[PDB]
Amino acid sequence: KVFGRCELAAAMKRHGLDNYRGYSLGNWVCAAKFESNFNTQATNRNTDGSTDYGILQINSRWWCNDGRTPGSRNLCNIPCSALLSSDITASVNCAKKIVSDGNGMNAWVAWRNRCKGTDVQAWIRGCRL
Ligand code: NA
Repeated sequence: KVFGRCELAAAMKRHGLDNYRGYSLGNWVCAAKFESNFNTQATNRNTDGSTDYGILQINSRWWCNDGRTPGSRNLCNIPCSALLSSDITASVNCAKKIVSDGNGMNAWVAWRNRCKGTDVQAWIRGCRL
């Protein structure tokens, strides 16, 4: 599923991401825009052989099981395929564990490089929330 901007903001708010660990909703929408262009089916292969999945490009190295990432963990206790669902529950619940890991949203290199320090509230401008 490719979300609309405000559609995804509303889904992320309903799933409790707005100000989760102090990160306003615009931060999460911004991160999803640059990770996946709001496409739940986005996948990307990393140099190390791990794969990133879903709207927030969650990595198989630590967070999900894909059966093809040697020596990896599954700390969200999910198949990586659940992160591709039209239902964002699995991506949101796993993102809450990641952002709680110590480095906040710096876990998402695209958030650090494209969202951090910017006017992220622009991403939820105009939305009914
Ligand atoms: Na894994």
